[PDB]
Amino acid sequence: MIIERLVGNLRDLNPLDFSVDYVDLEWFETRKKIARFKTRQGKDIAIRLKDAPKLGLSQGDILFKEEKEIIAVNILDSEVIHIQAKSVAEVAKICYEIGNRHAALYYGESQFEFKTPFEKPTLALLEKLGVQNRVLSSKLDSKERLTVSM
Amino acid sequence: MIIERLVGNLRDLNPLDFSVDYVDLEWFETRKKIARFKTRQGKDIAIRLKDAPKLGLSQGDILFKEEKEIIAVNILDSEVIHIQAKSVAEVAKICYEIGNRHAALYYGESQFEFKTPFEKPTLALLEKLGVQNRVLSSKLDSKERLTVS
Ligand SMILES: [Cl-]
Repeated sequence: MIIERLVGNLRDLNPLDFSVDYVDLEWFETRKKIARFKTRQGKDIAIRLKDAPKLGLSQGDILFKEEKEIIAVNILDSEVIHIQAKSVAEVAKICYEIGNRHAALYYGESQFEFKTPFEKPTLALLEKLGVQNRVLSSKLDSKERLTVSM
Repeated sequence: MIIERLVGNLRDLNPLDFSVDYVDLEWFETRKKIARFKTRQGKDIAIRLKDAPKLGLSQGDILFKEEKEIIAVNILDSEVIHIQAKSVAEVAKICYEIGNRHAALYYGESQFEFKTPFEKPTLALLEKLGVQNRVLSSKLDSKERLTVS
């Protein structure tokens, strides 16, 4: 089946009212408009999206919704550097240095927290700046991404 | 003789018996240790700075101080984009986008204000981000500069 339009996002509804099948996406594939998947329940599903969200596909974005069945997007965990800034000035320094390296950056759960894909030089940079950071397996959700130019 | 050492800053001086001649620098000429200038009064000077401030010369830095004559730095006012963030999330976006373009960035007067030299590309980019911005004539003082690494 080939889907051409998203139908919103699981946060807009009560998911327990529905059987939710997922398609698994890598964080770095979320900006694809044309792709094919096998859902976790083995359904053949493709996308050829006319107008995708500019941030890319987010967690819970709904590809298909009929009666009580949903096919929704899950973004796969990846190795992630989590950043804990301690001041507004630090937030500025960090984002500026990370932008200079052109590394992807995402907002974290709090206004002083950020996430970036694990890369050795990124790690080195933060350690160099003396910024508190953690390496974990986590989701890089498109809707949290800081835009390259948008 | 070649000026090899800074002699402090006007902020810390006692001026009663000191007339000041200025060297007028552009914001982009403050970082180099080696340079020559002509003072506002027409004096030729050359520097080759031993233990230069990391960020560069700043407003009021004293290059020469003898007889009772001082030569000190004035950074010329230039066309500057002033950015006023309204949230921490807005600071992060601003600084990340400017960083991405490798444009110069300076701390403003408050934790949410930031300055960058005016360039059309940077202004277009800030307008699209939807952040409060305006261009004024101001000084980009080296000590407010954010650095790379
Ligand atoms: Cl001036």
